[PDB]
Amino acid sequence: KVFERCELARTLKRLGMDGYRGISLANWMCLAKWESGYNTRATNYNAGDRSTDYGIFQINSRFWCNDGKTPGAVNACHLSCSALLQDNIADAVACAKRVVRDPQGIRAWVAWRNRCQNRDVRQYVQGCGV
Repeated sequence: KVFERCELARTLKRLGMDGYRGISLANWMCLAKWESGYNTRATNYNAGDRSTDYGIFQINSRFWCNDGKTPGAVNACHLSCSALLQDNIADAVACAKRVVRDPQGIRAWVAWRNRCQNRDVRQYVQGCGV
C-alpha cells in the first residue's frame, strides 16, 4: 500500500518509533520517503551482490530478512522477507528497530546520510499532529 504522509507518521508513532534509540519520528519519515516513497511493496534487486531490498524501509536480504536466494544471508531480524511486503508494517517496524540497535543506528541506510543527515527534516511531520 502507499501511505499518505501523516497517516504513516501516526502509524509509526503508535508503533513506538518516536525517539527509539534516540531517533526522532521526522528522521524515520525522511528515511521511508527516500527509500520507498512510503510504498510497502517496493523491492530493489542489487545485481552486484545478489541481494534485494524489501518494503517501506528497503531492508536488505543479506543481513536482515531471509528470502532464500541471497548468498551469505544472516537473517538477523529472523523474518521472511515477504513479511516486509505486507500492508501492515508492524513487522517492518520490528525489523527496523533491530537494524538501529547496531552501533551505526540509522546511518546503516546510506539514503538517510545522503538526504536526511544534517538537514532540517521537520517538514516530514508537520501538520500530522504527532
